Amino acid sequence: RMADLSELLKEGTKEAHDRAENTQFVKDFLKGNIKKELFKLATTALYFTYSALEEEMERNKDHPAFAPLYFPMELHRKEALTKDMEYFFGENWEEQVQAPKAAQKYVERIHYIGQNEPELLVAHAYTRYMGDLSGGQVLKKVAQRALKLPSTGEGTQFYLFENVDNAQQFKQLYRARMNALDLNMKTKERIVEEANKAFEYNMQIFNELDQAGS
Amino acid sequence: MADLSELLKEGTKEAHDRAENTQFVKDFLKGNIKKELFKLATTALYFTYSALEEEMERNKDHPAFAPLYFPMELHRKEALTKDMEYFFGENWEEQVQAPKAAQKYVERIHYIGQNEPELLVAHAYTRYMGDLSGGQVLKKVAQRALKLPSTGEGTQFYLFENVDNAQQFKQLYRARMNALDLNMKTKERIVEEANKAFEYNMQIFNELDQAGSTLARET
Ligand code: HEM
Ligand code: HEM
Repeated sequence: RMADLSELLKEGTKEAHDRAENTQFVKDFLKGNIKKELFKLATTALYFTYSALEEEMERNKDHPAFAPLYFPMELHRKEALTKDMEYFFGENWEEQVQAPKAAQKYVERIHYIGQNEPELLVAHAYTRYMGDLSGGQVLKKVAQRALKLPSTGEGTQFYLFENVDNAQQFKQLYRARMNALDLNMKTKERIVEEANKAFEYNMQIFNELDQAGS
Repeated sequence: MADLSELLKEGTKEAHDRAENTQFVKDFLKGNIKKELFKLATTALYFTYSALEEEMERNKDHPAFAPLYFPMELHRKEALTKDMEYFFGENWEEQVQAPKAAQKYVERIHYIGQNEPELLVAHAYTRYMGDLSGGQVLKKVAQRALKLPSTGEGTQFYLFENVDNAQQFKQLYRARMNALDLNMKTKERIVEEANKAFEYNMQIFNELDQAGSTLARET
């Protein structure tokens, strides 16, 4: 069974995941070292890639190689980030935004795959959403304590999946479906290789956010 | 359209242009640097090269990198492992940690070698093709400035005791990179990262500059 797309991807992106857990921006975040301005930008970055990613998934919502993975009800974060961008920046937020150069590359790549290698879109949904379902609960608590944020969710409506009531088993439904997709082994390897690229896109954002400290 | 060996130089223009001009560098070519800082730098080198060297070892048989594998002539690990002996002592391995501006550049080198090997050449050309140019001087320069053995003791990093003529070897290297067959934006990409690689060094330089000041601001 270690031949399932979800199995391949896990073993296939292990090294990249380790780099992510240990990247200085992530460790300094978890310790509560990141202040508000670097949090407002972290969110800003998050917004783009997820808005872009969701518009792109919104595009192939009925594609044979992505159809099931489509889950606007349970996953999409744009409605959440938006409310979060409203809390920190305010309704005016829109007329202020500016993405980390890396976030830009990230998005452009989310668009390329958007019409060129569509059978690899799952690599971007996987990397981002699945991670979100694994430790979002913890990140929410760290963010609230360091920035003195309300427990009622203000500013963090992003780290919470209102429509998902059980992350653990939820991701299983996702793995069961990722594997169900009609895919040849040749492409899967391209998917795994694409998930790894995706982590690096996040690695680059994490890298740019750190320097932002100075 | 053209040889990759020139697209890099022409392409990274601003990189090696915004490189000969970095406080840490100007403060180096001459002789004003504080031993304990030179030790920070050497540490950065150890972790950067250990990573870059493993990735090339991994991609040695990769058609997109094989022609640029020169372990016995270009590698610096063994050497650096020694230039860290003289400075940090013996059991320094368990004490010294990879500085942050270096850990970034590092984590990246493991990505490339593992996921985008056709770009490993960019990092190789960024450091090695660089080390070979004007290395001997650096040793001596740091020796007299830090009261170190002229011979090179403690800094065998700047000396490749396995390469005869430097200009001849590098000219050799350029011909090897050009023989590589790839796409077009592939060269553009390779160059993009050589610049990306430079910045990585930049972050590492002043990261030391400010670190050396935090060593001066105290007195
Ligand atoms: C300190 C930081 C992080 C920690 C401690 C962490 C921890 C974990 C843990 C324990 C799991 C395993 C859950 C399971 O398999 O059921 C997981 C899964 C996941 N994480 Fe992370 N993670 C971190 C950062 C990230 C980042 C930065 C990304 C990518 C941007 C990421 C992407 C994922 C993905 C895709 C999964 C699902 C793997 C799978 O089940 O196939 N994680 N993470
Ligand atoms: C310490 C200050 C520096 C000085 C004075 C300096 C000087 C030079 C000189 C004169 C050359 C010879 C040109 C040739 O190869 O024909 C050269 C080449 C080179 N240097 Fe620098 N350099 C410096 C810093 C750097 C830095 C920070 C890097 C970046 C890692 C670097 C990377 C290179 C590379 C890649 C080459 C090969 C160029 C070629 O293709 O010919 N150098 N450098």
